[PDB]
Amino acid sequence: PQKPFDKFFIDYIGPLPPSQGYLYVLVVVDGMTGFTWLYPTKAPSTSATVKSLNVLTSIAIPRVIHSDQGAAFTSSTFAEWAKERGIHLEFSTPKVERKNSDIKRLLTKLLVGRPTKWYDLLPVVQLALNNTYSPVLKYTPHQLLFGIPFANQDTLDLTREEELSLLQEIRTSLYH
Amino acid sequence: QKPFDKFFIDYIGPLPPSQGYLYVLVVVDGMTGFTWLYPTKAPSTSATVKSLNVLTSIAIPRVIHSDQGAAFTSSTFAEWAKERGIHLEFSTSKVERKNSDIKRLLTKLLVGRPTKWYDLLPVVQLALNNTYSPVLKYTPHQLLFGIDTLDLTREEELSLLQEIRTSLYHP
Repeated sequence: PQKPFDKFFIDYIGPLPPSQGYLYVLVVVDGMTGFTWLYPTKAPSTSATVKSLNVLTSIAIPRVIHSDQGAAFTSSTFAEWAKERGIHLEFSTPKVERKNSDIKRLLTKLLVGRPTKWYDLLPVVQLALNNTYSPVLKYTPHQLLFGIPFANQDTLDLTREEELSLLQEIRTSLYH
Repeated sequence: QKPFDKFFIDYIGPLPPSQGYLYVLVVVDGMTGFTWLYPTKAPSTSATVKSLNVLTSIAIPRVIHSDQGAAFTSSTFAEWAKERGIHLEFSTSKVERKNSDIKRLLTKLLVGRPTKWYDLLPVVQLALNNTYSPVLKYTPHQLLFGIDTLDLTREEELSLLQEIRTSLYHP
């Protein structure tokens, strides 16, 4: 039966307006838990993908990485990286589905009136996604990954007005 | 005490350059002993903030503990911390000696690998967090994620495990 960190779904969102030089978000979604990692990058490149996944796979090495035919994932350099780590690459052909819809939508709404600030608020976006309940499942992505680290479970330890307000804004989009 | 209460941060390096990288930011969780490693090009406030933004996307730590390094005593880092709600404290305990031994072992591991330290960095982290330490009675990974993953076959990977195990278990 499927475990956390068994399978990753990866995608690039962007370009978004420049925000401290960043233009894209590498989205990583765990197959079993629904847990989302957001990595800001300057380009949707193999290079940025490898660096981000080297950080993530310092935790655990996935068996499978699934992605579309983006240039970052179909390169020989990305294929070589995966081969070295023993990871299989899966490519898409015509919980995880609705996860990526929600992120593009959340990041779009986040820009209104503060387009160059999405980079600063990205940690709060990830934090809200992983600590919000999904329709059919009984646990948050975070509960499922960490077993069922916060000093305050309501605010998720956020203290800054715009971040707390952001949490609220995201819960409203996810629950309504 | 819960995980993410207190982080201990520091830089190792400079190390022989590898595709531009020269430094490793070391973040150690006070309660679990879990270590996160991030390669950087400089021991800068900027690299530190980029790495910590990634980590604090998981949970916001109450306290970050560091030395007087330029990265950590800057006003930029003060502003970043105050905005996130994190108390910065600076050095002038079972938890303090554990973190010190992690740094010594890590330095030994990275310095001992002048041409490969960067490429092996994720393996350094995984092997360290998933090795039984007699001081913890668990692996750091178990203490973080809830109380085998080290089935690594490559020559450089077994060499890492062997060296960590020797350091921890030999009298």
